[PDB]
Amino acid sequence: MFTGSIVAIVTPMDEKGNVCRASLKKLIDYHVASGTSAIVSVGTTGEFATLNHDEHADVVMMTLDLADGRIPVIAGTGANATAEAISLTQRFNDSGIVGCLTVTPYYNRPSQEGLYQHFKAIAEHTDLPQILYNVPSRTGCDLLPETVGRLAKVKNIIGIKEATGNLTRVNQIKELVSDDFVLLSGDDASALDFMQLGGHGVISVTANVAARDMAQMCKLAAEGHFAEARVINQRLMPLHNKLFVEPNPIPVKWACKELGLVATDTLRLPMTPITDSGRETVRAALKHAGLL
Amino acid sequence: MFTGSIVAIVTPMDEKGNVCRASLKKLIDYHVASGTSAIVSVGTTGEFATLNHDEHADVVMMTLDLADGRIPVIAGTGANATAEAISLTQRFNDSGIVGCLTVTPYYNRPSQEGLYQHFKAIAEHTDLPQILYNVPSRTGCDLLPETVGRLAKVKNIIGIKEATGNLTRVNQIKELVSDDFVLLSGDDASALDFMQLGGHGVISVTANVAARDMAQMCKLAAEGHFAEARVINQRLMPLHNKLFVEPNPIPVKWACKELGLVATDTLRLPMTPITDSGRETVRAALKHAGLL
Amino acid sequence: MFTGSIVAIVTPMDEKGNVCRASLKKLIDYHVASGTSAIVSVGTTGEFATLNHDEHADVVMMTLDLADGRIPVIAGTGANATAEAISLTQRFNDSGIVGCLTVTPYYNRPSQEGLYQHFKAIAEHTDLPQILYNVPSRTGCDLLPETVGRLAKVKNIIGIKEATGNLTRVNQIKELVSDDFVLLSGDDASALDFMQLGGHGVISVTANVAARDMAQMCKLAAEGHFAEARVINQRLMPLHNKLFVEPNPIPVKWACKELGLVATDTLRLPMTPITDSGRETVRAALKHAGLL
Amino acid sequence: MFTGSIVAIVTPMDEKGNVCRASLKKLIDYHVASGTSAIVSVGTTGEFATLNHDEHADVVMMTLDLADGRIPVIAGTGANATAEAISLTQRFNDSGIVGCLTVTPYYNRPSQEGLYQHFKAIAEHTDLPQILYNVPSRTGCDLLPETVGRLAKVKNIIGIKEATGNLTRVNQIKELVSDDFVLLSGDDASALDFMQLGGHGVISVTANVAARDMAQMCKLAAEGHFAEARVINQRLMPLHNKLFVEPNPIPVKWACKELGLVATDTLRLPMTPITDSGRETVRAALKHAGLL
Ligand SMILES: [K+]
Ligand SMILES: [K+]
Ligand SMILES: [K+]
Ligand SMILES: [K+]
Ligand SMILES: [K+]
Ligand SMILES: [K+]
Ligand SMILES: [K+]
Ligand SMILES: [K+]
Repeated sequence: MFTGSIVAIVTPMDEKGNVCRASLKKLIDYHVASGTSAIVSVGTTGEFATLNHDEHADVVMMTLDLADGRIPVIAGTGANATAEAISLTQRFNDSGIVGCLTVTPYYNRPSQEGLYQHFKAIAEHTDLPQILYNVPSRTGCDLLPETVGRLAKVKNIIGIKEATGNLTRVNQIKELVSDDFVLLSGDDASALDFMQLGGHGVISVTANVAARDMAQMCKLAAEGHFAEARVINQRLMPLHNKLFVEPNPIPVKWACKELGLVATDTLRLPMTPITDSGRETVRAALKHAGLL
Repeated sequence: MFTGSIVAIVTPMDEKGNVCRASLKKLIDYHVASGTSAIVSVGTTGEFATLNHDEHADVVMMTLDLADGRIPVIAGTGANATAEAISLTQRFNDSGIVGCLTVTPYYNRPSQEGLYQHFKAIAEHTDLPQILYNVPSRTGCDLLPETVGRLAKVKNIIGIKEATGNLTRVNQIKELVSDDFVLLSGDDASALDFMQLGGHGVISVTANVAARDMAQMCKLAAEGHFAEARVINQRLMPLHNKLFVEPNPIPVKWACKELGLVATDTLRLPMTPITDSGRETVRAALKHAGLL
Repeated sequence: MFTGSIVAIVTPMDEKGNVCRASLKKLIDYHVASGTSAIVSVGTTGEFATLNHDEHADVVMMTLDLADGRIPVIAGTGANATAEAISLTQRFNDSGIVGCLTVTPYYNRPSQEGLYQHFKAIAEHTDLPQILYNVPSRTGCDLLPETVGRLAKVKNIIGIKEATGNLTRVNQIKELVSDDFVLLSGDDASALDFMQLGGHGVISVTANVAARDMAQMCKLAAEGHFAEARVINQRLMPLHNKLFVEPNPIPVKWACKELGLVATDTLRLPMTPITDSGRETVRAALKHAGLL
Repeated sequence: MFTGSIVAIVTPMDEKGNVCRASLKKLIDYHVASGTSAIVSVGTTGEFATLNHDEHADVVMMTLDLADGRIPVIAGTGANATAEAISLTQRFNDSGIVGCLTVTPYYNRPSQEGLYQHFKAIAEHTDLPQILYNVPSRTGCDLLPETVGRLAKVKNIIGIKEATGNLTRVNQIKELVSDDFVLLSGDDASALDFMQLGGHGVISVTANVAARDMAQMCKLAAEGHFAEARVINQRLMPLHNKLFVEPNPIPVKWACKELGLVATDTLRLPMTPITDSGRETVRAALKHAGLL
């Protein structure tokens, strides 16, 4: 599944920074019960940056095992070296994942042609559906609509997670791709607007703690019921913003702890513990959403 | 050690994308003959993004072996996970390098507290001198002067490569740190200005192909001869700019090949070969500098 | 009328820079025949910057005389001194204009409270409907949704021309104002998207040369027929962009000349004649729109 | 004439918003006693935006009368219509001012060719020396070094007030103009850096309230005594920043009133009175500078 509310799930950790299977189970069960469409395993919110490839693969496999066929899993598989992205992708071939979420190379700032070659090469070497991921604020590059157009002609490049927050991208991309290419927001605060313009869903941070409301908002949006969806979005908007009051996923992990969904809010350096002021801000946003 | 013209050396490759020892030897000999002060091995221009940690270490070690004590070698040791940066640094402990160039975490956009903890932890696991490296256009994060001041209190944090191109940073940082903290430009086009404001040298892309001119410029700067230095700077300014006409190190590799310094201009994906228009632009800049 | 396609009309000039009544007549007749909703007289596109208040008033009065009740006229009345905006507004009281388009103060960068006091004072001293105008790229300030909310409580502040091109503003403003407050795009390239998100129309540059297609696009949008509207927008998109290839209204005045709607393309300094390359670009966009 | 510490003097007002002659006299006497090099009358800090051309001229003439030959006076003469800038400049021909400070057109965002024609036309209608003024945050346009070079060829275009805060501009401009073209900072916080790179002085906001310190800083800079100058700069740095805590000249007027230099801190809308929090911030900065 690549439409609706898709959660970019936290990778819950014990006090030593290792994956907590009991906490992950509790989250997966929460998502299955709350109508979430799919789980993105080891995306940005899942601390792809600080897991090594072996730990990253373990978390994906654990998520698949725990999901037990009840909800589709999409693995984060991006890298800034095209060889490394190919290598990682191969680890998930025949794993049970339904697709891959593959970020534009970060740090090395490739040209558009470089992005086109990168993603084309990755797609060539798997049969799994690829979802492109553009997030210039993190990577230093910006995958532009014209290049997305070129890449959407590759059979298994099936959609994009567009995280610029620049809503003009929706119809710039739509007009260059086929009707079956999936356009997904990667920016919770602008995601309803993104769907109202023609987007098909959201890969969401907020969904980690407001799964049912996100699932209903996206269904209403898909049906055209934008005023109804906006009521929900209004209750969630402080959370959409304040989950970024300190770097993601610091706030959302604390929120998950506060609700009891995970045992600890531990992250890996260079992510640090939430500040007291951030705890107060996040708490207030949770209460506005009706979650506490 | 850490003053004058420091080259961020290319990692020359064969056609297969692996290090070319004969080319590396030719470059290192060139920098020795030219008066380059030190070599940064596997920085940004050295393709740190696309070498694995083993390959990266092999290049550092080969570069030290070839330098043969004639020219000091600083290793790139950055990582966006603190654990990984500690592991990489540890590879070089007792190696012969004279210090490490450690970039702020990329992609995960840590807070200033996170940057402080990251670099403090790395410094605690080594005796080698650490040069911080701030390059927000690539990383998505900006190590601010206040935090540089905080880190400068750690015994073996001894300088910064400041690649914002924001010259106000020179005296902001200088006022918060001791007189022996080293300020180095990471932006060739502004570097002479940077030294004019108080900085101590440059970690340079341009020095790959204009080593003698860069070293002469920097010597003139250190002696307070800015007008003489500026004549050299004006001859090099088109190269300083046009070596970024396409993403670094695509142009500077091509230029090295054109000058006979390396055997091939091969890079690793997602870096792609220079375009015809790029060749013509860089060619013109080399001509303007008197190098061709 | 404050919904649909509203043209920010050129102020056509003879070779001496004085208003050409014959050309203005021809444009007004064109707009009446083409279904344009209203005319904004002496907006940005009408060279408000370079007419003095007397010439500005003359152009508004001439436009009203020529319109002859067949199409509503809205006057540009903004200023960067609140006294001057009040003064100008008074000149149009009982003129026959239906409302005023009042830009945020430019150059002096007032606070939000300063904008609130400015516009509140202007509204206080007229009975005419006021349309706020936010265009940060020109003015150096940005009238934020929270302040728009406060101002919409003033009886005769009835809407906003939102020219940031930042589409998140539509629903940020909508949720703070009553259902009868008019949200109008001031950015042609994003205007259909702006209407799709809840906007009511556009105050348009493109409409000066594509009046019928703009009028139909906005009607289709108002009816919810966005796919049909987008077909039109696709044919117009090169014009939406290339009418800004050189500073507005340089391109649109040349376009109006080329179509025969005005006798000369003259502007006032510091606007200069269109370049040959700009003529070629604009011509190509006109042909894409089917206008030549 | 055009070196050292030049004050962009406030236009002190009574409670009605009209010039206060007794206050203006007190300020001018202060600048004479302090060693200020020249006074810019009705620049940005002087509320050029909210004075009409008659009122503006009255203030310039009163300032010259009060200066009584003791201190040179430069008039603000900018306008965003070329005709209006020529008319304003003509008011001062044969007045006794020593030159004009002429800002790039604001709001209408002319091209570089337009900027060239604007300033060339203004220069042709006067014998007075012209200082260009670039302040893109306020105007929406950026007079680039190449164009400054082109204009510097006009006999009576003799310098620039560079208020970008982009210190690379100093040597970019200096390389394109003659040795006697004057480079002045328009950004107090970077001005000492600006002089360190080659600039000749500053047109300052801070000098309204720290005149003696500013003049001493600038003298030390001209003599090459940067470290001594920097101690003064460090004492003033909070004022350099916090005089923009609210929009200029709201804080600097308040500060003048607090110091007994002016009778009232009144400004014209859309500038509003300083907030309580602003008073506390500016108070603290004045204390840090040793002025209170
Ligand atoms: K990593
Ligand atoms: K395939
Ligand atoms: K496809
Ligand atoms: K230290
Ligand atoms: K004007
Ligand atoms: K009223
Ligand atoms: K109202
Ligand atoms: K000159």
